[PDB]
Amino acid sequence: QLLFNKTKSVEFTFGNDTVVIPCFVTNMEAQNTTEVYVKWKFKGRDIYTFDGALNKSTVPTDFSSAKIEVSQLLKGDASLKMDKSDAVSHTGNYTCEVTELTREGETIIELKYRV
Amino acid sequence: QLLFNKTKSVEFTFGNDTVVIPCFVTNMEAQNTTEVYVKWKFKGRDIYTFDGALNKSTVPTDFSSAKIEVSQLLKGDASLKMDKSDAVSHTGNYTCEVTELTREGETIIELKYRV
Ligand SMILES: *[C@@H]1O[C@H](CO)[C@@H](O)[C@H](O)[C@H]1NC(C)=O
Ligand SMILES: *[C@@H]1O[C@H](CO)[C@@H](O)[C@H](O)[C@H]1NC(C)=O
Ligand SMILES: *[C@@H]1O[C@H](CO)[C@@H](O)[C@H](O)[C@H]1NC(C)=O
Ligand SMILES: *[C@@H]1O[C@H](CO)[C@@H](O)[C@H](O)[C@H]1NC(C)=O
Ligand SMILES: *[C@@H]1O[C@H](CO)[C@@H](O)[C@H](O)[C@H]1NC(C)=O
Ligand SMILES: *[C@@H]1O[C@H](CO)[C@@H](O)[C@H](O)[C@H]1NC(C)=O
Ligand SMILES: [Mg+2]
Repeated sequence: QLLFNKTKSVEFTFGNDTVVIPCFVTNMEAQNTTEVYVKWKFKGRDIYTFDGALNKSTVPTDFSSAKIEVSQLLKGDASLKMDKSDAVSHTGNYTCEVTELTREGETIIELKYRV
Repeated sequence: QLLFNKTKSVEFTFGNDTVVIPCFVTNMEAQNTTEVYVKWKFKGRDIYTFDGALNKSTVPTDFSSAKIEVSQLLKGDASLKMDKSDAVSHTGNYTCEVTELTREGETIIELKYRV
């Protein structure tokens, strides 16, 4: 149910020292990163994950420069940054997946009848 | 992770034509009731549920009058209202359970290189 400001593609040349792959959720609700999860995929593997429960990011060695700016996630910006080496060696189709996890709670009230 | 403005118990007398059992979530995030689920339990059974995704409420016949005001739910007010006849036969501990459903989405961007 999260909605995106979509972009078909972006382009870089040998002049780019670094690249940004845009990803913007337009209907974020999370007030804290604790229930946000972000996954970037490339050719069907996870090349970046942010686990908001842990406030930690995991990257594979072949995408060692991949990062998001966690300070922007609550605005719905999940944009992927990386160095040109990683960009050049991984041109093609990227998937940006964002999740806001379930939240629940309960409370107990006793209903009393007085006479 | 949902938090409540709690009340240990609420009293009613013969004068109450209807009864209100308070339930107030203090940290709601949902912007649409389609994402919210409410379950009121009494003695180990579900005596009222609202499935926000379906915009539908279910009650057992022994709580036929039981309801919430859906218009108040995004404020975190999941308070249960019933007739005195349904209340007087069912004194004791009520549990109010509120859930804000997970939300996910994905988008694809091609990173293209230009010579
Ligand atoms: C590469 O650099 C140009 C020059 O500013 C910029 O417009 C473009 O967005 C960059 N490409 C990417 C994919 O970051
Ligand atoms: C990326 O996806 C598009 C279709 O969405 C496809 O036409 C294109 O060939 C893909 N790019 C690569 C490098 O496979
Ligand atoms: C019963 O009525 C009184 C006064 O009208 C009110 O203060 C009280 O909250 C009511 N009790 C319930 C359980 O609704
Ligand atoms: C809430 O979300 C649903 C699903 O997108 C939509 O149909 C509905 O119009 C929205 N607004 C209200 C007031 O229910
Ligand atoms: C659920 O019912 C309410 C009636 O107050 C309506 O406003 C809302 O649009 C309905 N939810 C939908 C269509 O998702
Ligand atoms: C409701 O719960 C409390 C637990 O704090 C318990 O002391 C009490 O006996 C329960 N009331 C009824 C009517 O079973
Ligand atoms: Mg949520």
